[PDB]
Amino acid sequence: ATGDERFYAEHLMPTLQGLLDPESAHRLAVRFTSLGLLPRARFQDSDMLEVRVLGHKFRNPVGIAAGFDKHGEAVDGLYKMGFGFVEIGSVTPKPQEGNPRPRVFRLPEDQAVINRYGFNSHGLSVVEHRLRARQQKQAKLTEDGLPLGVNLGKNKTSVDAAEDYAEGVRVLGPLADYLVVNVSSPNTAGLRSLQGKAELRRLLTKVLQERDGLRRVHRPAVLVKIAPDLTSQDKEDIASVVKELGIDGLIVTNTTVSRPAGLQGALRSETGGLSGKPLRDLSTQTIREMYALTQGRVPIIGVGGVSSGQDALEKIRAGASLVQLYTALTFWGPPVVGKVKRELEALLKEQGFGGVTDAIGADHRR
Ligand SMILES: Cc1cc2nc3c(=O)[nH]c(=O)nc-3n(C[C@H](O)[C@H](O)[C@H](O)COP(=O)(O)O)c2cc1C
Ligand SMILES: Cc1cc(NC(=O)c2c(O)nn3ccccc23)c(C(C)C)cc1Oc1ccncc1
Ligand SMILES: O=C(O)c1cc(=O)[nH]c(=O)[nH]1
Repeated sequence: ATGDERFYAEHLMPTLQGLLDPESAHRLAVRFTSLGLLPRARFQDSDMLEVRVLGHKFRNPVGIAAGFDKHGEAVDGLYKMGFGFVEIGSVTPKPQEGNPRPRVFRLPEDQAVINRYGFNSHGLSVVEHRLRARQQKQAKLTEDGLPLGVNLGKNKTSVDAAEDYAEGVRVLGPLADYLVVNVSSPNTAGLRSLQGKAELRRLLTKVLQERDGLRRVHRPAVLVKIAPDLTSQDKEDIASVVKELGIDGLIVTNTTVSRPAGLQGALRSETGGLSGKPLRDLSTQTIREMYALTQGRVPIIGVGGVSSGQDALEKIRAGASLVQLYTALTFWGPPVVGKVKRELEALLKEQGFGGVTDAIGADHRR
């Protein structure tokens, strides 16, 4: 309800965030979500929100982005809050602790977060066993239109980046509906340089060879997640490699190392990736560019600063088939998920679209 949204947004979450620093709050949220405990959200998804892409049906196009459930501990609880799909990770091959604390910062006056977690990860083996313990349950959820994505990273000290990603394909590929090759974290030395043309072609050739070697019912789609901070040359190169190799999709975008003019939060000059509202339109414009460079033929998951139905529809009209959110959940709590879906349905009807599918890329056809 708007009453439930208001209680969370004006009383419960402001109070808890005043008592808990963001990393402690994040850990408590994941732990609590994993317990189930809470009933499924009220909103009932209508037919016009269904999307068929990446070889799967999505009951609604609003997902939880990577980095909230880094280790696969709260998947079922996230479906209960109404997300149409869940992405876990990033997961590294070996366990690692990430950067020293403090490493997460809130910018309440900007509705933004800065983080430098550094790929803290339980590692592939632990996550593999966690997902195996619910693998058949996930198979039924996927069949019912609730797919699962797994986001892969690399270890800090690894010498061969491509072998780190290949290991992730072999270990978690068989448990995923789609895999994400995350070459865009700002918080690992040298990672984003994997976005260049030659490095990217060789890396993605190896990743796709590994994927194709899996048995057919265990063969996921493969997407690449890119930064919002790329040059025009970088974007044309990514688009060329994606089409050359047959990559299945793109996730647009990760956090930004830029600091837009106008930020007010005291913590705006901390090192790390910036998320939330100051990222929104930079991400939407990157979606627009990548859709055009790929001729509308490559599915895009749009992410960055989504907290309303209007935010979601703007990314869909720019070229996204699905959207994700994270930072808005940390400020407004679970009710934001139903709010986005309710507003999106109303806007689709007001703008004369028969459903989400009809609106994908519509800005490009004006
Ligand atoms: C605290 C935090 C941790 C994140 N960790 C990851 C990660 O491990 N892997 C990844 O691909 N993206 C990660 N992200 C990026 C989000 O998936 C998303 O791309 C970005 O935050 C923009 O969406 P938002 O504005 O709705 O938060 C993280 C973001 C935040 C805020
Ligand atoms: C959904 C949610 C999230 C959060 N908090 C965070 O996840 C959080 C934060 O506050 N800052 N932050 C910065 C970077 C990354 C994450 C975060 C909290 C805190 C305030 C306790 C409560 C939540 O309510 C729930 C959870 C589970 N079941 C029902 C209701
Ligand atoms: O530090 C991380 O783990 C991290 C942060 C972020 O914003 N994006 C990402 O891919 N990783």
